[PDB]
Amino acid sequence: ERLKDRVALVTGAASGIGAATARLMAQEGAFVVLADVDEHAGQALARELRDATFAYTDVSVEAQVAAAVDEALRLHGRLDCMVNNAGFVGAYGSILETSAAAWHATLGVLLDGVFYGIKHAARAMVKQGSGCILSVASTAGVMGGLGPHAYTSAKHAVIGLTRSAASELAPRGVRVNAVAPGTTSPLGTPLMPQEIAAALVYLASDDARHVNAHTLVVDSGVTVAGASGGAVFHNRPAGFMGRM
Amino acid sequence: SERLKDRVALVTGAASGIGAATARLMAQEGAFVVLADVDEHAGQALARELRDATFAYTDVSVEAQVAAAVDEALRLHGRLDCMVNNAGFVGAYGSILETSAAAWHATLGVLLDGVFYGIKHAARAMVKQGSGCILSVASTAGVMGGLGPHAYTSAKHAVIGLTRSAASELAPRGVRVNAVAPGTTVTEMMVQGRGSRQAAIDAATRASPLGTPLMPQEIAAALVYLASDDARHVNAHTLVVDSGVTVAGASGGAVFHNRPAGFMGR
Repeated sequence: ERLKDRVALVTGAASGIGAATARLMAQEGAFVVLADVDEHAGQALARELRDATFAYTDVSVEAQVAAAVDEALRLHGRLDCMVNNAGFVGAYGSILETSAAAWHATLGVLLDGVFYGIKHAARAMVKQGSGCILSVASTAGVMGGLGPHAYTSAKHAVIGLTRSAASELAPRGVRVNAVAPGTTSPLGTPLMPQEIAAALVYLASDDARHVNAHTLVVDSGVTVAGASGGAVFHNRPAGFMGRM
Repeated sequence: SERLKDRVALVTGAASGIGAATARLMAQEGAFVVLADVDEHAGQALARELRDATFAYTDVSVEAQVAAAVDEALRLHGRLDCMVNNAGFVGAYGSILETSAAAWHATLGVLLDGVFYGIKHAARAMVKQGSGCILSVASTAGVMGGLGPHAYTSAKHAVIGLTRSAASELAPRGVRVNAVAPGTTVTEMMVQGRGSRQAAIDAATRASPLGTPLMPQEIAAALVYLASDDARHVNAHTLVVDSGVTVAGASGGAVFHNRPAGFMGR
């Protein structure tokens, strides 16, 4: 029970990483406000979890993000943890043919939603003098070639906004961090949404009170330690090239 | 054209590969070049080829020899403007389970200790001048794992850290410290012999997302850029020359971009 009586708001909570995070935070003792556009699935999960409630929220619409934060405050009087999460990809294909409309629609969810979430959650938290704002980015936020163009730009932007927001909010007592799931392994076993949930709970816990502006990467080491490419150097009888 | 006119450069590993290409280009850009290497025949031959170049036998794993090469540059030319810590050297490879301490230490002696000695002694000459540029040839293996052997990768990461650390001391003294990170292939590392030149060109071709091979002259040009007055506010930087592999993926890893443009989601 690492989040006993904490109040968490999780966006995109009706499926994937968002649902796994709502479940795990509830299991860890939090009061969870589930925000999503899937009303039927969102309500079903709210019924399943103890003391959770659902709030229809399209994170591309600032007023709805503000209203979700406000509803969390109306129900519980405080907000301890904000999770900016979306199970969404958006525009794909060649940069030569990506329309401005597809570009803007993608950034509206993947970037504006994070900005609105940080803005309005921070408004609630700076009054408390405490709080944790967490965004589900992606390894496409740390390097290219791992996702579509708009996806990769938005996710890099989310890491930049995470770091920038942390620099304003840290002296106010508020931490801002991101988790970067892989686009999924060198370890041979599949990455599950529950593991991303567990990374978010770690970051929200008091254990992580000095983890700030950090991007916690969960990708089996692909972005910094490609295991296939290493084999030509490592998977060999130990030897020495050159003069001893 | 002549971006290093009458500047004095000391280039280690100068008798071949990147070091030789750098010595040639810096001489062409008007610099007085001291060529440092343990290959006497190749080193002396290159010194005879280049105008105003001289050879100075230098094993960079031995601090005293690095210091003596700097002193030789000062004795001959009265100043040192640019130091290039370069080694055409790989060392230990294969499984970490059976990598000996001796192989570990031999590798780091060349690839890391040699850079420390070069920064230390070049900086001693340069802080007196109030100017100078210290450059180290690292590698993409200094920026991430999976691109070279274990000792190589650790040493090259350490070189980038020492580059940044030294820059934080030496910047207010007027001395810049930077690194270049060429891409490499295992063929260039492993393949030696009489056809080794073309094998490395082939390997570099298939490895580049741009489809063309990285040549030593291009790293020489990156180093000359960093030593030039154009780069006087480029400091502690790692200039990566790898066709984008470390930050945009290996060749063929992003064919999904060529799918017909579409939109998925709400």
